[PDB]
Amino acid sequence: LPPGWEKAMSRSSGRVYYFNHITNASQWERPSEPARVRCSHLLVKHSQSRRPSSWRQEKITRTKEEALELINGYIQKIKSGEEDFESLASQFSDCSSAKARGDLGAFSRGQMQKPFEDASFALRTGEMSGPVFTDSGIHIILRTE
Ligand SMILES: O=C(O)c1[nH]c(-c2ccccc2)nc1C(=O)N1CCOCC1
Repeated sequence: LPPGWEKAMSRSSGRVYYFNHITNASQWERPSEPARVRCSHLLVKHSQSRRPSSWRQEKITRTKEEALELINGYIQKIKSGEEDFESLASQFSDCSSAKARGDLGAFSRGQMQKPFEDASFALRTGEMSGPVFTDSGIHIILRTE
């Protein structure tokens, strides 16, 4: 296994999978570092969010737990193909980058919140993370470059 990835067995099914404790990604197939990466993300804020407010909603009042149900929905609908990242990010992200289909351009290490950044650098190009928590809210990162 490449570093960060823990083999695990599936609770409900008994299909052995893989889990990245950095990205929070889960995937079935076996898995297998640059100055800059490019990612978009879909942020869902909550009441304990550093800034509990977005373009979507003046005061955010959902709880972290509700934030997480929202994200898990998004993550499922994307994974199944029944929406795409950019579409959902456009309608539903609480970051001002929603209008750019979540996209944030390239950045290197040192620029972001460190969980977003560690999750951002652990993804291969094209991979979406699982829920990633920072002081802003919970994120779905897709590294594009
Ligand atoms: O309102 C926003 O538009 C927002 N967007 C993001 C964000 C977070 C990570 C990467 C790109 C953007 N954080 C925020 C946010 O809450 N901030 C900025 C910092 O975290 C504390 C307050």
